[PDB]
Amino acid sequence: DAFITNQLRGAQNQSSGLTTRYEQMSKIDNLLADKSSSLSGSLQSFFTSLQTLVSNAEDPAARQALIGKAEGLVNQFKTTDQYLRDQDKQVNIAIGSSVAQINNYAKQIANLNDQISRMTNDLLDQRDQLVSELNKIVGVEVSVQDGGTYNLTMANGYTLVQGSTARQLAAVPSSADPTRTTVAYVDEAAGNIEIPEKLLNTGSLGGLLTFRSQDLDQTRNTLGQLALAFADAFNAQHTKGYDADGNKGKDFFSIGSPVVYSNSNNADKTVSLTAKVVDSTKVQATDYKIVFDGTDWQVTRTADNTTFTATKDADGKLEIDGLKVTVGTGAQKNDSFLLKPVSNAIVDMNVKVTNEAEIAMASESKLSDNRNGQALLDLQNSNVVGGNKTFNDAYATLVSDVGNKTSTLKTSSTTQANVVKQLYKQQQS
Repeated sequence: DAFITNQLRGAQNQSSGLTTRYEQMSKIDNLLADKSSSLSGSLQSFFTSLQTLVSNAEDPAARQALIGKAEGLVNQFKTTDQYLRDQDKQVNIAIGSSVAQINNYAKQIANLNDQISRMTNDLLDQRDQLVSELNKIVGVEVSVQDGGTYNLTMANGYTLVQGSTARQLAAVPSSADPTRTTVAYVDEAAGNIEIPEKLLNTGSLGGLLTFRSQDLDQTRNTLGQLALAFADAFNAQHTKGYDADGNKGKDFFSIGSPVVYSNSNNADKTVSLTAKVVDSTKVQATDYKIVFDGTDWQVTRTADNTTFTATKDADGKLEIDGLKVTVGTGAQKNDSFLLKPVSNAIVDMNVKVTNEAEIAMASESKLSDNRNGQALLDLQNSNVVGGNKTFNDAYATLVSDVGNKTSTLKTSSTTQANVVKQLYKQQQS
């Protein structure tokens, strides 16, 4: 029977995690499966309108339609990204709610431990039920002391319940990222001690953490990379053309720039890094943990965990996947920084060419010629996203990848939920 309860608890914990991640991932899936919004469609519409234009580069109506489609493309990028941003905010709130529930359960369990210790059937049951509900949120190991009192210990060793004593966790901004809520344990003297997420990868809390870092962040970076690569390559080409009044074409799109967060554990909080894109086709869909080891800068890509020592250019700027990172002065050993090259790409994206006449369809100044227009339409068949995918290939793959990860989690979660029901039955009888 003891073994039975344990196995059941283990399975509920696993199930809570899978189910949470499946649920959150299904939101990303549904957002992307909708063809009535697909960036593939907004992109095709943009390119179709562009092909229409390439045929009669002089037609102001066709020029104006292109602008309309450029606006819709950017608006579709922004709509999708903002939904992902709203989901991130919900994850952060859910983390806080999880911590509050955990704290609550822990105090309840400690008080029950106390009541029980004084009598020493229903209190034993009430405690067991509370323990199982807590273990659904975050994994805890039960141990019992003489007198029959329960200890509840987390994977990192934090004693959430020590007989009559309950301890608490706290939802706090992560040290690496001020916009990110994470979890800490509470030391009486030192305050909040952050727990690395890898140690909270159990239960619904672990499902939220895993979804955010492995699914949500990556979706946002892949979408961001696409918008960036598209914006920069279209702009680069547009500016080599000449508009209807014979003037040099200008940047057609605005795009958000890289952002870098200085770890709050750093020696001097005023030390910052900045990053700028210098080759959009080498920009990756990842963030970067960059650590100054006293001599060199060690970089770890969040997307694939690959690492490397950064080389510096003549100016002493770090050279990272199509970016240059300015470090300045003040860096101490073990100082850490989180570079996000594309996460704000979309929120600051906009159409700069408002005037139908300002579209640069010509290769030569009129001072008809649709050569540059054809160069822009050819971008559709070019591998400018990460150096190896076209715009269409990059979105399609994201859609596909999310869809597949979703279906798989659906299977795992249904299976695990069934395991829970089967074990519970075998327990009741």
